[PDB]
Amino acid sequence: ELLQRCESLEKKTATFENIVCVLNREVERVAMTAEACSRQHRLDQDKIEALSSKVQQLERSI
Amino acid sequence: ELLQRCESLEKKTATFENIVCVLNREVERVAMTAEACSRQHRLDQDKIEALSSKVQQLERSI
Amino acid sequence: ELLQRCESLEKKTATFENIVCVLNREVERVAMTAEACSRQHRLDQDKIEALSSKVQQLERSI
Repeated sequence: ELLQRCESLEKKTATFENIVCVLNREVERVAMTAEACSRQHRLDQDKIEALSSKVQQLERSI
Repeated sequence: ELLQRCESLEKKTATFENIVCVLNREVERVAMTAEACSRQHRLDQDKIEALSSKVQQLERSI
Repeated sequence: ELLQRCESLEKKTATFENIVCVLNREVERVAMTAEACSRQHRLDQDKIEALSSKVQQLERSI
């Protein structure tokens, strides 16, 4: 049993080196896309307020 | 003690695999949520621009 | 054999779990982040709809 039970544990642990390399790669990339939206949400929240202050004057002068 | 240490590893090894399968599906899922966000800003990247000049036009006309 | 072969398995898996546990933390931080950057994309959607109708008026006047 043992020699077989460690041989399939070390075979399984061999596979995990690249499983974890993948999982990390994946998350790195999702830490990126979600970093972008957090920046592009401030680009759509400030430029949307700034033109709100503009129409506020255009309709005021009418 | 070797049999126990071996048992402890098969254990700790199977919890680890599941943990990664959960993490992987959860990433698959987040990447989706970040791609829907990119599919939301595209409509604004447009909407913002369209009203960025339409107000500039109603600003020159005055 | 089993002598070192088991301590080396003890070390490779100890390592791999801290890895998964740090990656784990990062997935949750990102998922929570990308829920908010998305939650707030609906209100941003409301806010830019409110202004899309004012112009429809300003362009009607002029």
